Amino acid sequence: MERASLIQKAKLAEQAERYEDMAAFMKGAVEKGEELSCEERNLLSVAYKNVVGGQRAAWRVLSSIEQKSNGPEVREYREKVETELQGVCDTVLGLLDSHLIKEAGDAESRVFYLKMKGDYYRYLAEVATGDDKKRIIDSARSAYQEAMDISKKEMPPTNPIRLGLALNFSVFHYEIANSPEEAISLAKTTFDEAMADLHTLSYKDSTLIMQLLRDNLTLWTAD
Amino acid sequence: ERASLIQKAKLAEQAERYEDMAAFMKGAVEKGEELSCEERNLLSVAYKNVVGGQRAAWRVLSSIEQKSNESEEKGPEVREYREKVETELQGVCDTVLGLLDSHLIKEAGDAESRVFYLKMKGDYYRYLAEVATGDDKKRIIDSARSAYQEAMDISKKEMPPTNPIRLGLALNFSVFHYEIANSPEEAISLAKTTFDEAMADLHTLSEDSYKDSTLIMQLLRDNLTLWTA
Repeated sequence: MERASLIQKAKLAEQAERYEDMAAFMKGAVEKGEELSCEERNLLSVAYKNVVGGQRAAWRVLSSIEQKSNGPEVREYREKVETELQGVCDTVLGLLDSHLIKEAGDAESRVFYLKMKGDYYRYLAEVATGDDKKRIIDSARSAYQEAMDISKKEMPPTNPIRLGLALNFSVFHYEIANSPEEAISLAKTTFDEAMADLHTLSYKDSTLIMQLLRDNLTLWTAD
Repeated sequence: ERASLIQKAKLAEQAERYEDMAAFMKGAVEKGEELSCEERNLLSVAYKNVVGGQRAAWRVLSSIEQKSNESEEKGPEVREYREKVETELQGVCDTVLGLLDSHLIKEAGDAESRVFYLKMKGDYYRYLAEVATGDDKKRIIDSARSAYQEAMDISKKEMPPTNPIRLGLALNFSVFHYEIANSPEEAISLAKTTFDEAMADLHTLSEDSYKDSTLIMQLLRDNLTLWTA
């Protein structure tokens, strides 16, 4: 297909909740070498976000049913799923590295993709062992921090993508870097700063995200 | 080791990996040894899900594509993707129908299993019908009907009217009558008849039996109500 038939099919796949098909088309569209529009950028994220999501919950369940045990079929199936999963993260990371991350000028685009690279290194960190864990945590952090730097420098505290970044970086703090106080701090600040500037917005976008921030706040700053 | 396959199928269930689960179960069954009651369900559940979500995709695309009746026309894209999903669904169904023919359907032994697998054959033809152009469609609808009818005959003779398998069969068969076969009277008659004969025998069922029978009965009466309004 040409670059436009992939992109509407991906949109059809989305409607159909055929999320791996969606990812397949989105990967193909990106490999036609041309910059992604803003909504196309969101199709790519949604595609892989959903594929990996199912793999992560599968892995989470299989790991639960393993740490107790305390036969081999469990470890094996966990390993099959880990491998599929990493397979998928490596594929997004390769796609980010080779076509997306900086054939860019926009503060938004550079931040979107870096947020994504933070995200998919983070998924890999959850599954990692212990140097190539330390190593991918480091990478995720670097990806997120650099997106954080740019977005502070160049975007408003209500920008939906900047909020998504803070949201996720604060989840990384809490869940990956065992840094609860950094996570609660980052979530609080981000909420408060976005709240302060809400009146200026055409914004259910920012608002939706603000809620997930608070939700996390509630869960974390709590017994 | 089928022991391993069955094990990973149960693992795949918990983790909601239904392709996998259905693959483990396709394996197990291909070892040639019969399938216990629980393993019957793992097979059923595994494929129920792969198909069901494939059905859902197809319905979404069939709807988009079926209008497209002229804000249009991103036409080529839509039709081809529906057809891709189609062949894919059709392959799963055939795989299930294959398993049934090439291993699972038998003369033997147990009556609950024979009815179960012939009920499954009918369900999976039925899924194929929902998607079919025909005749070839009047053709697959027949095959659904024949399978269901072979299960019906067996359960009527070899099972009591309250049986959860016999009831689920009657239930599905009656839905197939109304939804697919354009035989709403057959559907109603069968659903009422099934429900009443269960009801009249419910009294002879021990404490630890009826919650299952009665739950399907509630689904039979529901449909009856809906098919009268």
